[PDB]
Amino acid sequence: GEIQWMRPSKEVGYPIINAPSKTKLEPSAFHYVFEGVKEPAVLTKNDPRLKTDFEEAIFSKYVGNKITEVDEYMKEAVDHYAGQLMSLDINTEQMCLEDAMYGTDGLEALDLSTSAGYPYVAMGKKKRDILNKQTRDTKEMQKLLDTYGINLPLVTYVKDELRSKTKVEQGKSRLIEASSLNDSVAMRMAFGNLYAAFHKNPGVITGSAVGCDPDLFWSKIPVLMEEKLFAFDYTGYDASLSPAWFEALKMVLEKIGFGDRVDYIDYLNHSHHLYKNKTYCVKGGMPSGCSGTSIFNSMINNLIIRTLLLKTYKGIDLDHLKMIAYGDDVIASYPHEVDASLLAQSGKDYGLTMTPADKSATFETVTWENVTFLKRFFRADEKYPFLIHPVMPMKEIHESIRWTKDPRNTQDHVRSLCLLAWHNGEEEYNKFLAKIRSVPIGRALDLPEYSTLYRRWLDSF
RNA sequence: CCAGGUCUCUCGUCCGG
RNA sequence: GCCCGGACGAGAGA
Ligand SMILES: [Zn+2]
Repeated sequence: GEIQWMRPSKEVGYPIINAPSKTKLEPSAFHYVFEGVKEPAVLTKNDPRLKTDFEEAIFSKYVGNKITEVDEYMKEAVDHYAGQLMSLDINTEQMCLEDAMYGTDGLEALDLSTSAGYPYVAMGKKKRDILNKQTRDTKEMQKLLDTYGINLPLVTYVKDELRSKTKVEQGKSRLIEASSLNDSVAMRMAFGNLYAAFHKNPGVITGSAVGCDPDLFWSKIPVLMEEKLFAFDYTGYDASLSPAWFEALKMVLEKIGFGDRVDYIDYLNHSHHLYKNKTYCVKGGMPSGCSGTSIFNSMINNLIIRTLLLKTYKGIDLDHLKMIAYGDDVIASYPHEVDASLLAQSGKDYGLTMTPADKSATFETVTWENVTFLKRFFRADEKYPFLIHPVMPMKEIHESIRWTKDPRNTQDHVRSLCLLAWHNGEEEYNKFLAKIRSVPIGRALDLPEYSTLYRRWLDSF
């Protein structure tokens, strides 16, 4: 992606939208019980912690575009992935306005608790004003579509979230692009049946994990994988996606029968944004805050990996690639070992910056022991070897527990961390509780015991 | 007094069949 | 007891 121009939106007709400047994150009752290095991200330029210019930092992600042409390997990747999706029999029809707004089998309603975006946000208009889940009233929405159309500008906000130390000093705050309610609805009418088919079929056919529940899905994954794992990280995945990758995406869409809506992807490519007193325009790339980005990113990952294997290994048989992506995250396999250092090499030629998995300094063999997906490791149950624990390391959980956005949520927050934590084993878990229970508020909390959780997990199969 | 996207999963609360 | 569903809130993950 690349910025094409900035300029006081006042000089191009667009309103000024100002985001809050204060973090909602505050130290927990557990802030000193557990160790941690993360702190709330920089939300403004006038932030003390900064050791470099903010706006330079937060926009520096738009690294340019290597390719624009879909070459022979990408094309073969497209044909192969599309053929896979074809086996699912994806309903290619538009989704009616009512289901695109209110949800259907495999697709959740629009989120009524979030912003309606432009221009409703300058009009003080809210999703709740327009939508009614009880009546599923489409009349008002239809009128707003008629009135304001689609392809509206996105509103840029900095994400209020925890960030490591260097990322706070370095101003590496992440940006949110608030999609318009009109565009979310139009995207869902166009692609809802695609979204639903993905959500209903996490696994190696979709090559997507959207819709999976790790506690159960972790047991299916090793069985789905071929003998030899491989994996790697991308640096700035979304930003490094060149136009060629979207064309390839539109090609997959045409092939599976959505050919008549591929213009939507184009719109996703040339986007206008409002940040405070300014307005910019980006050509290339796909705003994280648009409908479907999670699916599209995962689909592109599938293309990317097929492409690199074709380029790197002559005569590789894609039918024996088994991979599952969640956006840019991925666990992949092949009956014979594939070298991620060699894949990362070929990736350069497509504008992809690939590095060893899990921030390793070097590319090393990926094994069931070091492999991670969705931040969780894979560990067979001691008692029942076929049942696999998604193991999230405690470090992450300790970071989370040290902060709250509203202490009235402490119980739910800590309970939820517990459901993540216990997979580390009874000993690590019981220590977690002891530490929680080492302060009075922790002793007022109702927390599940290991054996209750373990039994619940066994029973869930 | 509010403000801050798209999704998935899960848990909790409340309410139902 | 066990299923199935809804509304709202939260957490994590991408
Ligand atoms: Zn433009």
